[PDB]
Amino acid sequence: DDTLSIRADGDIARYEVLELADPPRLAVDLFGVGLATRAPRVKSGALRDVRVGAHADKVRLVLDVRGTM
Repeated sequence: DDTLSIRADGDIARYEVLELADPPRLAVDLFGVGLATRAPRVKSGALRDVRVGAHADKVRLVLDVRGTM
């Protein structure tokens, strides 16, 4: 209730975090990562929900929110 913690364990990482609105979202981009089946352990950290993808970079994690953070 005080705060939800999202933990990503790996060798890296360079990251960037930013916000989006309509709907309110928090987005993290991780570099030096290729998307993998372990991405599902990500379900632990939603966020109304969490979606993850990649575009020949660079993985993007998107957290829809239930309240301003």
